[PDB]
Amino acid sequence: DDTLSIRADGDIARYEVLELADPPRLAVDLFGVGLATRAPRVKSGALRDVRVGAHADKVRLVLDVRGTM
Repeated sequence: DDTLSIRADGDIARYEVLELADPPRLAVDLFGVGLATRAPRVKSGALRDVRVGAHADKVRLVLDVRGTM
């Protein structure tokens, strides 16, 4: 209730975090990562929900929110 913690364990990482609105979202981009089946352990950290993808970079994690953070 005080705060939800999202933990990503790996060798890296360079990251960037930013916000989006309509709907309110928090987005993290991780570099030096290729998307993998372990991405599902990500379900632990939603966020109304969490979606993850990649575009020949660079993985993007998107957290829809239930309240301003």
